[PDB]
Amino acid sequence: MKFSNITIKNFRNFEKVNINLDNKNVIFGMNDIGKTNFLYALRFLLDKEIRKFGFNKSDYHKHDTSKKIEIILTLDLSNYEKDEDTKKLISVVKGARTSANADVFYIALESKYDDKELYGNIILKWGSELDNLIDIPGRGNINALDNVFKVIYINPKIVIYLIEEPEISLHRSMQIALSKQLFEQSTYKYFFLSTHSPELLYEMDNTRLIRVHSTEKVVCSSHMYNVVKKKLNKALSSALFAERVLLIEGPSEKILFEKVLDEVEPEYELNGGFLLEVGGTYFNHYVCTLNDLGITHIIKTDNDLKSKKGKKGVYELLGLNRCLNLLGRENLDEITIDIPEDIKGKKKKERLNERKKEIFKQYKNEVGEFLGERIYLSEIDLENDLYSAIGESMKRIFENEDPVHYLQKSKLFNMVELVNNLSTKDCFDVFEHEKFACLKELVGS
Amino acid sequence: MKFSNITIKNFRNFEKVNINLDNKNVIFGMNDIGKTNFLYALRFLLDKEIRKFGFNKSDYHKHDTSKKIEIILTLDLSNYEKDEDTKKLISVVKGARTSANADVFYIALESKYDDKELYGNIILKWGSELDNLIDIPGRGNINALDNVFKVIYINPKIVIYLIEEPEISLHRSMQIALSKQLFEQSTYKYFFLSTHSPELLYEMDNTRLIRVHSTEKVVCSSHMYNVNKALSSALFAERVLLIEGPSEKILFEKVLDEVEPEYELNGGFLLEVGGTYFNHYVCTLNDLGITHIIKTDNDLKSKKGKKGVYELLGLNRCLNLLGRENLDEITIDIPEDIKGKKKKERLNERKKEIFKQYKNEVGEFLGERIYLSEIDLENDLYSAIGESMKRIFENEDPVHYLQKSKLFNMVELVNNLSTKDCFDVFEHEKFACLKELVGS
Amino acid sequence: MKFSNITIKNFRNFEKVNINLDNKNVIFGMNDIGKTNFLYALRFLLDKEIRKFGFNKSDYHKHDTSKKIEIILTLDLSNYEKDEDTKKLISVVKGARTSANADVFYIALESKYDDKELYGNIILKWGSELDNLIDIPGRGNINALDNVFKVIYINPKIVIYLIEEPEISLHRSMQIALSKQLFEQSTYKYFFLSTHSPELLYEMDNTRLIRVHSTEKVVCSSHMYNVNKALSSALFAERVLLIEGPSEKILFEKVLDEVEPEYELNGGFLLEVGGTYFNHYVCTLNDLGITHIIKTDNDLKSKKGKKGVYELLGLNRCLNLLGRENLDEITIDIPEDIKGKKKKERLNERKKEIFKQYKNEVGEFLGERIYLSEIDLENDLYSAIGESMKRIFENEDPVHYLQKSKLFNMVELVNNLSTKDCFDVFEHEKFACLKELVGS
Amino acid sequence: MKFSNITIKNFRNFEKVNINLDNKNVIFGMNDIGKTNFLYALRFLLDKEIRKFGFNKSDYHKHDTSKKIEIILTLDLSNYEKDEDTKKLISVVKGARTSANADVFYIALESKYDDKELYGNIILKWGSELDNLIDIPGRGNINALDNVFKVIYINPKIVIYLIEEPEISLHRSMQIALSKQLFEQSTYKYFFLSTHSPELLYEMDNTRLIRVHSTEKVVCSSHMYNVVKKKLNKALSSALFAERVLLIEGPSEKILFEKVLDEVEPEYELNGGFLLEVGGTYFNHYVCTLNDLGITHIIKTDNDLKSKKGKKGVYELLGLNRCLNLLGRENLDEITIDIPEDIKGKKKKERLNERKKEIFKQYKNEVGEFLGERIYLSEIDLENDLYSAIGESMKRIFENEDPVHYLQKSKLFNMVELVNNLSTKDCFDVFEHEKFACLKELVGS
DNA sequence: TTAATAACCCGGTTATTTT
DNA sequence: AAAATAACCGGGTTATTAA
DNA sequence: TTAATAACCCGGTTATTTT
DNA sequence: AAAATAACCGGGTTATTAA
Ligand SMILES: [Ca+2]
Ligand SMILES: [Ca+2]
Ligand SMILES: [Ca+2]
Ligand SMILES: [Ca+2]
Repeated sequence: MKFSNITIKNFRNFEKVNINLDNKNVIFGMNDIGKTNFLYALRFLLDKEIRKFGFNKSDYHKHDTSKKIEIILTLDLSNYEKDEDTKKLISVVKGARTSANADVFYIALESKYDDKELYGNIILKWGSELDNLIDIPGRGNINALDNVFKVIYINPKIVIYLIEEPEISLHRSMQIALSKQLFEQSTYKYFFLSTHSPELLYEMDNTRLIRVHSTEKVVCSSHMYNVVKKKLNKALSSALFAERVLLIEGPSEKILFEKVLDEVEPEYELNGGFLLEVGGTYFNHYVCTLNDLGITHIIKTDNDLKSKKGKKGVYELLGLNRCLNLLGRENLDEITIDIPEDIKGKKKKERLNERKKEIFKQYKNEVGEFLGERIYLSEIDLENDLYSAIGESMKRIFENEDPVHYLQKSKLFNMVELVNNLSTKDCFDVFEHEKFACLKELVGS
Repeated sequence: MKFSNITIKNFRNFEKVNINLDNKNVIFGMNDIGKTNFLYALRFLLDKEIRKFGFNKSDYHKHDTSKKIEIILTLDLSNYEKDEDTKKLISVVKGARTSANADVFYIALESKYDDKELYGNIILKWGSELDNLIDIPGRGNINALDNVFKVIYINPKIVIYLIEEPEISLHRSMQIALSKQLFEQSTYKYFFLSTHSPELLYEMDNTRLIRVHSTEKVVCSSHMYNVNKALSSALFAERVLLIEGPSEKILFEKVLDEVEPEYELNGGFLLEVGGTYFNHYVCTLNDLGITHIIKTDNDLKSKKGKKGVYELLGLNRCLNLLGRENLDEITIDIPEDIKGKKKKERLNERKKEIFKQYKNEVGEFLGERIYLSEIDLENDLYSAIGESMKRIFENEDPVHYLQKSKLFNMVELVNNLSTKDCFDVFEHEKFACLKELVGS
Repeated sequence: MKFSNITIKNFRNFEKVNINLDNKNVIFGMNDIGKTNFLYALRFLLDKEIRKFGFNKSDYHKHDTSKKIEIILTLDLSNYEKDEDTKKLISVVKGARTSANADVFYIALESKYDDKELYGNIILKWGSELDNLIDIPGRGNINALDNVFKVIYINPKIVIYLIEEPEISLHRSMQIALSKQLFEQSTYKYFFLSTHSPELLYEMDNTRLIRVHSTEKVVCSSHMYNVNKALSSALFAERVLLIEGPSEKILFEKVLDEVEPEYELNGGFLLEVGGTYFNHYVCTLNDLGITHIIKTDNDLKSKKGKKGVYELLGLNRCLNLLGRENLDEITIDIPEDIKGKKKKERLNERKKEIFKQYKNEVGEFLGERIYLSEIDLENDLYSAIGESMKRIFENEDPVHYLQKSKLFNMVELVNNLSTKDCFDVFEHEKFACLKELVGS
Repeated sequence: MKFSNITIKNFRNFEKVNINLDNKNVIFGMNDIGKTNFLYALRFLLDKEIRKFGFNKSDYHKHDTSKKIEIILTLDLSNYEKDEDTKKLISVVKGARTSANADVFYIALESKYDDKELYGNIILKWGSELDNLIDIPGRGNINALDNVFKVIYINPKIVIYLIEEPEISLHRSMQIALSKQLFEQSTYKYFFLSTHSPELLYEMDNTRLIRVHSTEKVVCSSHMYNVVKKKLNKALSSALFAERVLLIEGPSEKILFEKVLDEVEPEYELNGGFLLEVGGTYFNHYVCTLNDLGITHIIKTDNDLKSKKGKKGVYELLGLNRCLNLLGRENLDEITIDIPEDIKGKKKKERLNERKKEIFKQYKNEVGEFLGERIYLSEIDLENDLYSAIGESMKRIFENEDPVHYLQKSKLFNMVELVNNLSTKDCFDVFEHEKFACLKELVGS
C-alpha cells in the first residue's frame, strides 16, 4: 500500500503540520536541521533504537510548553485482494480494527509530562480513526509495532529506508547509478531520501517531492512528480533545488547574467536563484513540468518576424505568438509587412527593427497581461536594450562607432569582450532598469 | 521488608545459586568478574537503564544455550505495620497481591528466544509465590517496578546503592570515614558493597557478607555478621594463621618468601595476636566461617603459697577452646643449681615428659586445626636447622644466646639464609601449620 | 623564484621521480594514496610539525630496504632583482650561498639508519648544486629552513598552501566561488591542490598539471596549462570520446551500461561537442596530453552560383585536423523526383562512391585517432541492428522513420532493448571507436 | 654514578630551587601537582618525546614573565677508575670537557621568547662550570644527550626511571614486592619515585627523600635516609607521610584521643597529622630517626616510680630520667621514699600518687625545661588529668563513687565505655587546657 | 563475697651485681 | 669485660590469698 | 578590400500544402 | 488523416558574391 499523511504536532521544529506522503518520496531544501529532524520524527515512531531512549528536554517544540507530542502515520489499509503486504499488516492488528470496511488506518504516538522525572514516556496507540484509539499490546521490551516494520538508516518485515546525504564520499558517476537503483530497481519500495546533489535526481518516476522551506515555520509542500524524459530531467535536476528559476534562451546571455549578478551580490545562489539555459525558444516544455512542481518560472523572450509559407507579402509574428501559447489564449492575426527588393543588407534589417517597434506600439495591451504574468518580452533582442542602457560605455570598449553592428556579427565572441573590462560602479543602471526586471524578480529584492 | 534471597539462574556465570542476602551486603573475593557480574545482575533486575538495552549473546551462560534467564528477588514483607516502605510497596502492587495474610513477595525476571531476532528480551513478573506469577503492567516505556525502586551505581523512593571499588583514588582516612559513613548513617539503608581494602571494613555491624570464590563454579557463602585493626585484613582471607609474636612473623615471612612468594594472592594470611589468647578470635571466626590455624606453645605455672607445686597453662589453654575439664596438677621438686640457665633446663626436660604422657590428649588437638609444641618454638627450630645456627652465631649453644633476647637476635638469622636452606621446615610434621596455610 | 622540479627518491610510494612543478599547481588522479603521500612528502620537507616526529617504518618504501630517503626541492631562483621573496630567501642563507652568478638552489633532505634505535631521523642540507651540500644551521629545536617558509594544510613569510579534498561538505556554487579565488588573488601564490570535482577547475590559468596514474609505479606527467563546462569533466580522464550529438550520447549510454557499467571508474568519458568542429578541442587537449578519440560523419555541400557542383565538407573537416591540403570538387547531376526521400538516396550512393575511391585517404585517418562513417550514424546503425529495428518500429524502412526525428525516436530504441542485443556493436569496424574508450 | 643537585628556575611552580638529590630519590607530599611537575621537569630535560613538543604558554612560571627557563643537572663525573658509566660520559663529552682534574659537571637547559612565534625553543648546553657553557652538537633531530640517557616513565646507555603513583590497581603485597624490587634489588639504580602508600616504603635503604610542601612556594626538604630495621620502617611507614607526629604509648590512649580528635574536626588527617603509638616507654629509638628526617616529634609520657635493685628504701624515678635521656643531660639523684610494710593494697598507691605530686612540685623547673623542648610530662597518669577536667561527667555513666579506681582496674575495657556515649559539647574544655597541649600542638591551629 | 597481687604469655629500657 | 636479674612500662588470663 | 548570405552541422517549435 | 517543407530560434565553419 501507499503512505498518505503524517501529523507531527509538537516535535522540535513543528507546531501543526500535515505533510502528505507517498512511497518513494524525496526531501530537499536549504536547511539541514529540518531535513534531519523529519527523519528523526520517523525514527521516533518506527525504530525501537531511538524509541527506547525516550524524549529529551530539547525535542519539545522549542524546549518546553504544549506537552503533548503526537506523531500519527496514515497508511490507508483497504487495498486487500492481491498483495501480501496488506495481509501481513492486517493479520496482526486484529484487536484494534473496528471493522473490515474502514479505509484509513492510524499509527499514533503520544508523549506527556516531561516536567516530572525527566523522561519523555512514549505511548504508541493503534486505531482506524482519531476516536477510539486503542494502545498497542506488548509483553516486555518489544511492541507489536516492532515485529512488522523495519527501519534501516544510512548516513556516511515491511522495510522502510531513510537516507541522509549519500553523496558525501561518493563519486559523481556513482550517484547516477544510485539514482537508477533508488527508483527503477524494484528492491527499494519505501524510502525517505534527503540529498543536495542533482545527479541523484536524474531518473525519477511516481515520486512525491517534499520541499522544506528556509523559513523558521518549516512548512512543506508535497507535489507528485509524474512523467524525452531524461533530457527533460537532467537539465531541470539543478532547477529542482531552486524556488526561483529564470528561463533564458541562449548561452551568451548567461555570460552577462553571471557577471551582472556577481557584481551585485554573491548570495543569489544562497537565496535560491538559478539560471537555466533553454537552448532555444521552446518555453512550453519546461513550464508544464514547473506548473506541477509549483516552481516559480521567470521567462525572458525576444520577439521576431517570419514570412508565411503559402502567403507572400504578409508576415507572421513569432515571439508574440509563442508568448500567446504559454497562457493558452487565442492567437492574433497576421500583419502585412512590405519589403522592397532593391534595398537589402543591413537596411532591410534596419527597417525591420523599426517594424518591430511598429508591431509593438499597438500591441502594448497584449503585453499588459504578459508582464503582469511571468513572461517578459523585449523589443528587438537583448543586444538593443543592452545598448539603450549602457551604450555610452560600450563605445570605449569596442572602439567602434556603432557597437550594435559589431555585436550582431559575432554574437557570443564579443560578449566575452564585455567581461574583461567592467567596473563595479559600471552596469548598476542596467541593474535598476525596467527592461531587466527578470533579474530583479530572481533575487527577490 | 529486608531482603532474604536472590535466585539468579541462567546468567553469565551463575548456574543455580540461591544467595542469601540481608540489608548492608558486602561482597569480597579473589575475582572481580563475579562481583561485577553480581552487580550487573542487580542492574538487569532493578535498573531501567540496563533493562532498556536487553540481553546480548554474552549475557547468557557461556556463548550459547540454557536459554531461560531467571533473576528472582525475595523481599519478605510480612507485617511490620509502622514502616512507610512496606505500606507504600503494598499500595503500589494492588491487584497482584493475593491476600493480606501472605508474607513473602517475588519479583521475577524472564528471558527467552535469544537465537531469534538477536535480542534477549526482559519480561518482569510479580507474585506472592512461585505459582500464579502475574505480569507487571506498564503503559509505555515505564514499568510499575520503576515507580518503586531507585538504583544509584557508584564507580570512581526506595533507594538501592551499588558500590564497586571505592578505594581507587581515595585516601585511607577517607576510607575509614566512608566505613563509618556506610554503617552509621540512615541514608545508606540498602547497599551491595564490593571492595578490596581492609580500611573500609573497620566499623561494621549488622552485615551480610558474601564471599565469592576463586573457582569457575562461582558459589559463595553468606554469613550474618553481628558483634582489631589487623583482624580486618583477615576477613579477606579464607585461611589464616594465628601466631603469638612479632619475632615469629619475621621468621615465617622469610621462610615463606624464600620458597613461595605468591602465598598472599592464593588466600593466605598471618595474623599476630600479641599473646596466648585465642578464644576472642575464634569466636568471631566461627561466625565468619574462616578456617583458623593456631600455633601455640605449652607452658607451666607454679601455684601460690606452695613450693614445688605446679600446674600446666598451655594444655588447659587448648582445653578451654573445646570445653573439656582441666587437667590435674603435677608436682616436681626442682634442684637449686644455676638459676639462670639450668633451672630452666630441668623444666625443659620435664615438659618433654609432660608432653610424652599426655600424647593422647594431643591426638585430638592436632587432628583438628590447633597445633602444639612441647617446650617452645626455639628448641623445635633447633631440632630442625641447628646444624646451620652454629656456623653464623659462632657459639656453642645458640638457644642460650637467643632465649635471653629474642627479637634482636632473630634478625641475625634472616639476613644470612640461602635459598637451599630451610627446606626441612616444610617437610617436618612438627611444622605442618606452614603447609596447612598453603593447602597442599 | 617559482618552483621547477622536485626529487622525491625513496619515499613510501616513489622509487626515482623527477616531477616538474610550477606555481598554482593542481594534482588529480584515480588514487588517493598517491595524492595524500605527495602532500605528506611536502610536509616532511617544509613543515616542522611532521618533521619533528621523524620517519616511521611505514614511511620508507615497501616495508624495508632502500634506506636513503631523499626529498630534494629545486627552486631556480635566478636573478629577478625586484621581487621581495628572492631577497628574503637569499639574505638568510648567507654562508651556504656560493656566488651571485648561481641560479639554481637546493633543499636536500636525508634519512639513514632506520633499523637502529627505531627512528628514521631527518637531516636537512642547503646548497647551490648537488656537489658541496652544506647542512642547515639551527641552534635548538628550530632550523633555518623554518625562518623562511610557512606551510598551511587545509582539510575539511613565504606561504605554501596544501589543499586536500575541499569539495567534501561544500556546496556546488561554493566550489565555483573557490575556483576563481585560487587563481586571481595574490594571497594564493604557492599552492598544491588535490581535488575530484570539476567545478573547482572552471577558472584556470598558468597552472602546472600533475596527473598521477592508477598503476602501482605512481609515475606522473607534468604538463603546463595556458590559455567549457563539460570540458572540465574531461580533464579527469585520459581517453575521451568526441561526439557531435546529444541524441548520440543517449545511444552510447545504453550500449555501454548494458555491458560494462564500470567504464566511468576506469577513466572513460563521453564529451558532446554540439557541432562538427573539432579544432577548438584537440588544440587544447594536445597541450593537456589527453588522448582524444574523434567520431565524425562525412557530408557534402553544393557550391554557390552553380547547379550540380558539390564539395566535400566532411573530408575537409578531417583534413584540417592534420594540416594536409584540401580535395577537389566533384560534379553530380541529380534529377527532380521525390525531393524529400529519393533525392537523398542518390546522394547516399554518391557519398558511398566518394568513400570507395578515397579509401587511401581514410587509411591514415583511422591510423590516426579520427574515425569516419559512410553517410550518417543512423544508417550504419542499420547495418548492425537493422534486423531488430522492425520489431519495435513496425515499419518497412526504419531509417526513413529515424531521420525525420533524430532524438524523438532514439528513446524508443533506448527504452526497448535487451541485454543480448547490441553486443555485436563492439566488434564492428564501423563502431570501433567505442573500444578505445575502454582501452581493450 | 651519583646525582648531586638540580637547579630548576622558571618552570611551572618553581622560582629558584636547589633541590639536593642523590641516587634513589623518593618524593612524597600533600600535592600531586608539584610531584607531577617535578617529574615533567625531568622529562623536559632528559626525554626527547617531551623536548620535541617544546614549551607552551602554560609551562612558564605563572603563565608569563621571567623569560628564561633554566634546568641545570649536576652529575659531577669524577668517580673515574672502575665504573663504565663514568667512562661512557667522559667518552661522549670529548669536546666540552676542559680538563681531567675538575670534579663538577653540568647538563643545562635554556629557552627564551614565549611571546614571539608561540614556541618555547629548548636549547641544551654542556659545561664544566657555569662559565663557558658550550652548545651540544647534534646533526638532525637527535642531540648528543639522547645517545647516553634513557628515560622510562611509568603511570598506570644510562637507564633512569620515573614512577608516578604505582599503588593504584595493585594489591598491598604487590606493593611490598614492588618495594623489594625497587630498593634491595640492583636492577634499578636511578629512579624518582612518587607515591602515597606506606607499603612501598617497608624495605628502604640509601635513599634521598624529597618532601614537597603543601604551600604555593613549593620548597623541598632534602634528607638522606640511612639506617631491627624492618619493624621500624613498618612503624614509620605511615609517619613518613606526616609532618606532625604524636608519640603516644598505648592503644587506650589512642582510642581516647581518636574520638576527641574526630569530634572537633576531620581536617587533621587532611592537614598531615598522625598518631603513632609505641607500645611502651621507649622513645629514643624513634627520635633518632625523626632527627635525621627532620620530622618534629610530639611526645606524651607519664612519670613513674621504681625501687632500686641493690638499695632498699630509696626509689629511682623512671619517667623523669627517661625524659632526661632524650636530651642527653645528667640524670637526677635518687629520692628516699618511705613505705611502711603493714600498708598494702591500693592504700599504698594513694600515698604514692601524693609522693609523685611532691616529686613533681620540687622538680618543676626540670619539667618546665622539658615542656620548653618537645616533650610533655603528665602529673602522674593520663587517667588522673582525664579525671581532672572531664571526671564530673564520668560519674553519671560509671555510676561509681571513684571513677579513677574503676578505670585503673580495667584500663582498656572501661575506656571503650567512654567511646560509645559522649556528647559533642563534652571534651571542648580540655582541648585548650594546658595538660593536653599535645592534642592542640598536633594540628597547630 | 570481693578485690590484690603471684604467676604466665607477646614486646622494650636501665643501672646494679657477679664470675 | 660482659652477661644476667629486678622493676617497671604497653596489652591479656587465671587463681589463690588477703580483706 | 570587405562584409552578406548560400550552404553545411548539433538540437527545438508551428502553421501550410499534399497525396 | 498524416507526412513532409519552410522559416525562424540557440551555437559554429567556409566561401562565393555585392559593394
Ligand atoms: Ca534573442
Ligand atoms: Ca612461645
Ligand atoms: Ca551526423
Ligand atoms: Ca601511663
